Amino acid sequence: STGSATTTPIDSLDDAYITPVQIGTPAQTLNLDFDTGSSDLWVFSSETTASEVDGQTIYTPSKSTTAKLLSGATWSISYGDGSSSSGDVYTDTVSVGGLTVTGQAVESAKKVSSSFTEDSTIDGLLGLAFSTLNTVSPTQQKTFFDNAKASLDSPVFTADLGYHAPGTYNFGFIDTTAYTGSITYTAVSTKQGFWEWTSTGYAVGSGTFKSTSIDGIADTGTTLLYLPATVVSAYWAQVSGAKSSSSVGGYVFPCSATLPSFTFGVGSARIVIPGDYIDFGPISTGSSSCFGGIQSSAGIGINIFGDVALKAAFVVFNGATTPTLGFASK
Repeated sequence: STGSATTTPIDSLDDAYITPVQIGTPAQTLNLDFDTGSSDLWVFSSETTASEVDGQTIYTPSKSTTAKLLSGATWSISYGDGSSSSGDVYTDTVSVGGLTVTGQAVESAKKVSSSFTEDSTIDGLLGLAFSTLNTVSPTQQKTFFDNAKASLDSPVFTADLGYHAPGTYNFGFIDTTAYTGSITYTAVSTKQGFWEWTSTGYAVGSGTFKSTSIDGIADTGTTLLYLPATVVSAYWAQVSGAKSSSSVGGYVFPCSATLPSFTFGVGSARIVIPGDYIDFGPISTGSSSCFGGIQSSAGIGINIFGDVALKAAFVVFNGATTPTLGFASK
């Protein structure tokens, strides 16, 4: 089997992407944030504290003839941005782009933090990291991809995120029309539960490529590109007036600037992020200070190849017995 679903930016900045997901019988369609940096499929629901729901579409298990309470199971998750959610668990039928999994753990939110409530466009998350990170207790649950894998034509999914435009998540096949050149594959460590890999270096604009190993994770659920402070300083030093602002929380730059591109290495191959992809617009409405899309990872503990980097590529998440990542230009 295969599936194919369009993923759409939630706003004009590509802060995140939503993909429609069918849950239950009859189908209830929710727009979920596919997150290769976490491993829980959780949804706003009929159980979510009413004051914490503000415009989201909710899953109502009592209206699904295939929903079953997973008795005793609870979940609770905290994300790198400080947001969080928790609740109980049902199993139900879940379909993405025509690919159906029966018995998928659907984690129903009883509580969500304010950032979730405040984002009316995201009805929940669909985790695509390794199932060892799943938070369900006392019996850890499998991701949608893990459950689908055996049925897929090939044990892979691909992320093709658009810049200010829709893109595609495919399951079970590699669309050879969706990229240019060849796909370069690179080793993955699953030791931390992430799609963790080592970039071979970087360049700023038309500058020379610096060969240096950068360990990080491919994370569709993180907006920006978080890299070591040395690398980030080298990038922003090429932008007149750019500076790191402790009050804003990162590098800012004059909105009048033209940003240089940023290249990262995948083995001997190179992925070029155009300068425009690094512009996240005014820090506040009407400001002439703009927020940078490349930021330091120094306070995180890990480097994160988020959407800024991934949307410059066609990315293969290869879930073979030994997982690997593939990157192609597009």
